[PDB]
Amino acid sequence: PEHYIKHPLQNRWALWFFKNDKSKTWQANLRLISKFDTVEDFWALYNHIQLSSNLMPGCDYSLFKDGIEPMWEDEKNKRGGRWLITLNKQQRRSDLDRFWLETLLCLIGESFDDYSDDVCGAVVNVRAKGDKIAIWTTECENRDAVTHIGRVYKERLGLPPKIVIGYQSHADTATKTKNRFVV
Repeated sequence: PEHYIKHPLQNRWALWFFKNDKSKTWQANLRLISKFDTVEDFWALYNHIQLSSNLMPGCDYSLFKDGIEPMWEDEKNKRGGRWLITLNKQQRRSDLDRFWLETLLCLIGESFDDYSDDVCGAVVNVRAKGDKIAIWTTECENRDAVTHIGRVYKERLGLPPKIVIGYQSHADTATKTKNRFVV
């Protein structure tokens, strides 16, 4: 079977695209692109789509587990939060696409050991002020899951100890205690 079978992933994933258009509400600008659940179909989709550094400002990619929409209001996002990476304009050139790819692999490869089930998905926001990459988890009060996801994520990106990243609750973000956790 190793010669002809695709390699199934532990989860089915959905990639979303956001295009800012002020003619529409925020939710109406969010659209599902396609779904995949094997290694081969992931790479066929990835090689087909623009790199994040090539999207126009105001666009997002979101990769989330099937059945979870990339918004605060989803049942699996209400009580959760995000591990947030902030990139200056220089870092769009040097780190955005490679950090985003590593994030994608952390997701579909379930790199967070027993706490991968706490992972909902990830978002990259391309903006003129500064891009952002985030991993969304399902429970902001789950201290032991969040911290472990934070340490693995940080070392998988190669961020040095001189850098610190923060975890923010969506309830805090949606009301417009900033960082609950830092690693």
